[PDB]
Amino acid sequence: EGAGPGRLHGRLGIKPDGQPGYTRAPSPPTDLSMPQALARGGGFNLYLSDHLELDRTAPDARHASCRQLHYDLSTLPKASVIIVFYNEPFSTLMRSVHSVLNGTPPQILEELILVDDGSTLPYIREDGNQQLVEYLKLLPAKVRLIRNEVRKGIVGARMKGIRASRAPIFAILDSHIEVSPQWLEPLLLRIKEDSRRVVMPQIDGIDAETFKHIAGGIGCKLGFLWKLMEHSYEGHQTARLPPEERQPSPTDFQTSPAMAGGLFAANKAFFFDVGAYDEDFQFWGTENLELSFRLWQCGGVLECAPCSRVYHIFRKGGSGYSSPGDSITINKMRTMLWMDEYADLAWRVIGKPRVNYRPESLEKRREWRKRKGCKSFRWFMENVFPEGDVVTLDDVPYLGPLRNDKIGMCLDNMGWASPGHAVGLEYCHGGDTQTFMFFRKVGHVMPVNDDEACLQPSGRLDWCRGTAQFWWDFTSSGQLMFRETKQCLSAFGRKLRMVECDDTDPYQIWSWTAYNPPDTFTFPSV
Ligand SMILES: O=c1ccn([C@@H]2O[C@H](COP(=O)(O)OP(=O)(O)O)[C@@H](O)[C@H]2O)c(=O)[nH]1
Ligand SMILES: [Mn+2]
Ligand SMILES: [Mn+2]
Repeated sequence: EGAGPGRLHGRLGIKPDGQPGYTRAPSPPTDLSMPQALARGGGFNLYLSDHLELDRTAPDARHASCRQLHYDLSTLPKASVIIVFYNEPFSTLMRSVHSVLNGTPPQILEELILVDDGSTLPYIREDGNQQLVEYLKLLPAKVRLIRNEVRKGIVGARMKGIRASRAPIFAILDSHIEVSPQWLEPLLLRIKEDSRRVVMPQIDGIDAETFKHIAGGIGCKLGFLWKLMEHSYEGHQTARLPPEERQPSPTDFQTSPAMAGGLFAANKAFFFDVGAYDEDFQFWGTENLELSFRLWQCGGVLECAPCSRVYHIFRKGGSGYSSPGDSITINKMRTMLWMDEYADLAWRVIGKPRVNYRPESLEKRREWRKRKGCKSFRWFMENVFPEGDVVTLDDVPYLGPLRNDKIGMCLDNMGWASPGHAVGLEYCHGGDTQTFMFFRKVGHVMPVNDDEACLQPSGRLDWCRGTAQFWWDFTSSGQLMFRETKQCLSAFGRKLRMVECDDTDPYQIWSWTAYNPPDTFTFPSV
């Protein structure tokens, strides 16, 4: 096999006749149209990917201080790397397998499980052309293939691989990645010291159009938006950390309230004891936040390892597969179980949806939660994510329409909660399009359906930032006063203009519904 640096599992993909079992493509056509190629490639430039080598060398994205560390590969526990895919192309999938095997010591790699989540591509189908399974015969025995007869989704595919894993630790990677050196050693050492740790590698990027390796700029810490999606700590949220954590060492392991992707390593025994995944989550979306919340509340710890780095092809100009439109909403309702009274806020932000969130199985998760002794979401916000803009629902004093009695009209986002457009004044009708909320920790006036969009003195919505350019004070007289200018907002003449503050001018007096949610969120009925 001839192993060594850069080929830790030997020379991969060689036939009996010493020639490669993968015929690689010529250089992409010179007249290629990137927008049309990105579409056909499910988000990546497939002409270029098929032309690149499966044994790609990648730059070492780690800080130089990560190379000064030593790992005794005989004391570390073995791990099972799990890659699940639905119609991932051959070149990107096999490049991932090659990267793992080339860059992972065999002492610490028990196996590499490939989970076909009901792929329909000919090169993967069991009734197909057999290209994949035939090429696997040219790879180490560690590489196994297991299939789901029907496509189950992220959670269904992940659980299949985890259940099939024989090692005490498993590591979940995507089917379109490349690793930096010594990516697994940091994870194993950290999980070895404490089995309750779920350790995430930090993600670098591979451009979808050019396939250049790109340094990841994402920090370690991740919060969440009330739209129920993870979000990196903003500058003003980092500023709220203890001084010793605002700028930690490149080598320090850092906790994170939330997980972004599904790239993490965990002790298999602990993973099942902490609830694994909720196997009634549908297809794609939000399982990372449900796991993040449950993990912390249930005794676990979520950490990121800046010295463990993996490259990831972020899609662009296309998508790799389909997903029902309601699967994302169901996954969000089920995640609200772990948010306790805060679910009322999240429920109003995503439009008060009424869907079949499998209530019968959700009550059983409610019982598992009480039987396990998991902690409240209040504890979560106060201890794991106290840097957020909303630690208690007291931090959202107002939620409802912003009405002006003089002209008899309320604020209206006019159809787009997405920022960049002007706000208007219209006859009040009570729909969510006229509902705004106030985050007092930052003075933000936002539409309830998008906590990333903030009112500005210009009368428009723009991307929220934790700065004085978006700070408002709602006075005891009902005025909307921009703090930087000390001017107040007026609805005079049906247009929105800033004017000298005067509590005697009725055109600048607003009413805003106080927000007094219940101590208990009761789910909507199906
Ligand atoms: O029904 C599905 C959807 C996705 N995946 C795989 O799960 C991983 C994560 O999906 P995706 O790449 O969409 O995640 P993201 O782009 O958000 O990181 C990928 O290897 C997908 O091919 C899968 O096995 N089954
Ligand atoms: Mn991915
Ligand atoms: Mn932000």
